[PDB]
Amino acid sequence: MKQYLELMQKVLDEGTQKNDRTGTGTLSIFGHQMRFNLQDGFPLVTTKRCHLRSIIHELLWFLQGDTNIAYLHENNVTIWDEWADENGDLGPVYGKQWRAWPTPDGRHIDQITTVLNQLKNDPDSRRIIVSAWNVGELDKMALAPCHAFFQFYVADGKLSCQLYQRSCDVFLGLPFAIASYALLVHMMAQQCDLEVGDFVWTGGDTHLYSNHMDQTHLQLSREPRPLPKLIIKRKPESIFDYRFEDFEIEGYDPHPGIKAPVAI
Amino acid sequence: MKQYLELMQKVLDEGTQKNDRTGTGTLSIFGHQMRFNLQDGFPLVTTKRCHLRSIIHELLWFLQGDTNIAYLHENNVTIWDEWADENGDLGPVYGKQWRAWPTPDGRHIDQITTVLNQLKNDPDSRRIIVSAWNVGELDKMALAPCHAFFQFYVADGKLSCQLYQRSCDVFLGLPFAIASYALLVHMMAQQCDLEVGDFVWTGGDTHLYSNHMDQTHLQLSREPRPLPKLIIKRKPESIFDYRFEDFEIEGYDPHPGIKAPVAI
Repeated sequence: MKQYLELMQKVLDEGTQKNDRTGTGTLSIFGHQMRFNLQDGFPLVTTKRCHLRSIIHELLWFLQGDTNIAYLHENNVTIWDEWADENGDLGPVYGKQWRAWPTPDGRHIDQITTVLNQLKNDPDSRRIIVSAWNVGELDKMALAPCHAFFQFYVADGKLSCQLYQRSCDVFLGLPFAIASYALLVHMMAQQCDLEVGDFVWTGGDTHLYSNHMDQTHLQLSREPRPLPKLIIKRKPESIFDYRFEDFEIEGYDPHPGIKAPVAI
Repeated sequence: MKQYLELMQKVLDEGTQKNDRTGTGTLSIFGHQMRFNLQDGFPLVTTKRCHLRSIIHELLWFLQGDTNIAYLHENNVTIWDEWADENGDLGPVYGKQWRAWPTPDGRHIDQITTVLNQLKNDPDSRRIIVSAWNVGELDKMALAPCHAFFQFYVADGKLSCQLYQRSCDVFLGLPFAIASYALLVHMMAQQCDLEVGDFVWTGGDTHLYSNHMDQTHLQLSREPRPLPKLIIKRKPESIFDYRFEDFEIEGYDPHPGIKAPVAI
């Protein structure tokens, strides 16, 4: 993608040296915003081949309020194994906070149902937010939420969504964050009979790890290909009723995969 | 200011018509980011005269964990009177959430002390956030937080801060939001022996109320004046020990005040 390759160059040209939590160096810029009109095509990176199946299985896990690695494992998805303990528990991360924010008075708040109720009944709200940054439970979480917070917006039957991402690995982590949330705008939109608007990504500490320089330099050598088209085959009874088989990406012809290694 | 007048023009040229909660019309854009290098001068609007004393008395009230209008009233500040009930209670708004986020297990978390401890002891953290968007207490708040969330960042001894503002009235409310947080970056910085970096403002629903058109058009007629300089006379024992008398703005020569009326 263009907005994305523009950011990569930016972290290289403008980024300061800064360190990882007692680890690797980074080139760090703070605060950046990109916009994706989702009507122009689905924002899956074409400059390295990304695989959507992990993304999908992860989102449907989140919407189930699920926080144990069992679902992912039953479908060979291994992207949260690192964080899990022996029992597969990740603590009260995303899925638990999206579907059951614990109140001090004993309730569990379903932020995803609230959000659909708002988009359906009060589409002009400025409060259509869902949040994962619960300060009360940050000590129990496997890691603190990267995609801390997001907000929905409705103007002219188009639904947009802004995500704030407190920490971003531009190389590995950002193609995945964009495809995951952009998918959710499409599912949300379908459920509310709204057209898709814009995905706006806003980040805090946006970085490139020092040992991904070669791989970035290679990705910047590639001209972006046309964005693919996301088709959803079925209209489920609700947002908690979508299946992996429901989505297909048409016309995705990326350049090859690039791997990027991490220190331990 | 320039970044600001650029936004005003933008909401006028690009904004869609949208409505207020059962009220006035707005010209609405979604998602915008401006940057202020605080080393270049304090970001107080020079195109309409803004008065800093309300701003200051409000910030020091927030840092006391205080949520009742009594402090403000003892100093003639009347900007939260609208929202207060008979007893002067505003509910668990900003001050209560900054200094005593209630956990489900009975604790009250001081996000402002956490943040100083992080800037002092782990300045390279990507988690230096304080948040007012507690989902559990949104039903009790006089209104839901506009300045929902903010994050601190440290690179080269410069402290920066990004604020996310979910809803923005560009004319009335935005000069005040910038001066209030920018002041806090300076106090924070002083407490941690750090230089001031950048204030990055990010907004969600950014708007101009329909009946402020004349007044916007007048503000856009003015060339911006040089930014003033904020001097803090004293170095308190802690962030909860600053006084109104501690600040002075040097060299502020604004154009005249513009009033902007609101419907009820």
